[PDB]
Amino acid sequence: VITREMVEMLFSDDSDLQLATTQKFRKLLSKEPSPPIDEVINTPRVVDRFVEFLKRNENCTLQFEAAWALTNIASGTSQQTKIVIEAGAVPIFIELLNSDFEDVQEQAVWALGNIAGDSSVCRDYVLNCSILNPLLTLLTKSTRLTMTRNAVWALSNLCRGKNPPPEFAKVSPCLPVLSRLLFSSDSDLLADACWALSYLSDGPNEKIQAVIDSGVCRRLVELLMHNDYKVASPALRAVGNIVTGDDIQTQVILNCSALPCLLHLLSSPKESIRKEACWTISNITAGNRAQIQAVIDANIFPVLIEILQKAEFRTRKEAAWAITNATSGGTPEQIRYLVSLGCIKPLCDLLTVMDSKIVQVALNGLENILRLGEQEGKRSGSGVNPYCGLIEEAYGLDKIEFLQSHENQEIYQKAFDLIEHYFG
Repeated sequence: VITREMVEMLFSDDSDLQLATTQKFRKLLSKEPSPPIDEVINTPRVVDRFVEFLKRNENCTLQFEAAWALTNIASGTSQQTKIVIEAGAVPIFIELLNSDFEDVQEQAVWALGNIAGDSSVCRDYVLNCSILNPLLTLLTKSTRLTMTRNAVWALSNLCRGKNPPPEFAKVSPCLPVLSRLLFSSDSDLLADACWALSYLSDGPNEKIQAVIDSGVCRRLVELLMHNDYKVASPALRAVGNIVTGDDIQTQVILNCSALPCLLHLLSSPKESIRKEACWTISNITAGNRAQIQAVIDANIFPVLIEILQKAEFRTRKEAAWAITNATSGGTPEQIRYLVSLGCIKPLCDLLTVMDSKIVQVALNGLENILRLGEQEGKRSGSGVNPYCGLIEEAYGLDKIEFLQSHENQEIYQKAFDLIEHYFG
């Protein structure tokens, strides 16, 4: 507990007792798992007193201890970080980034990171205090690995968030620094940078173009094969987000030789990586016919069909999305190739699952295949849809019929349309 002597000494006038009491507060606040944050911040003027000590540029130890206590306070709930923010500490921490004491600089970086990572509200508060430029200047002139780690972590926190997202113009001046950071060897640095890039690349294609222009694609594709999962996972997220852009932006990643790496990742021992790789490939196959041809020539679709009929439902949903996108924008010959691999049966087997989204994707895929079957039957003049009999051999016709009683309107309206147009 905080003693009445502690409070009296914190507000004393002798720097010695001030430092001793601030150190006592910091040590109590650094206690886990239940720090006494509420008791401290509920003591009136104590947080204000720490923020006042932050301005004691003559005492390096008092500055450092007060900054550390405020960091511990900011490591709690949002309402406990609000007290640090409302005391006016963010502008002081951003000016302490240029302190002559390296300890104070690192502690201020850690505090601003904690504050920025509490919520999107605190993130935008810190950004609107003009932190990016001082932070980027400190990150380029750092002589401590731990300080660079903390600074990159705080930068990532400044870039994270989608509800709401940060104003891109306030976080995009950092994309040059992250591109250079991707060339380091520290796994923590690479991981935080990849997370920042994954969030900066999640959005409209203009943000993706900004990320591409920084020249990060080759390095991210290389990091896809990183041994440390904490680095490969965010890198795969970033690549998958990038391949959601137009066909040129996706072609950049494809030219970074990403399809072979994605193929290897499809055989990962972790279902999360397999799901994310399937999702990336589905974004790719949603592109033009050249990128679908690239996925074909990469020998990826056989593995996707295996996944479609053996993996977990979360991964099979993405594999089905990949196959269906391929059938949607592919040529008759490419879809003939997909059918020759035996995709109709694993797609029909998914019409009986509880996830209505998987059912809808499978239905759309079968619909595309049947549409091209009808077109080819027209060209032949025989009226023979060659792929109708294949859906019959899969015992999928009665599955489509059963889907007319589904609760989802999209599914049961799509099930009636198929039976009416193709199965007459």
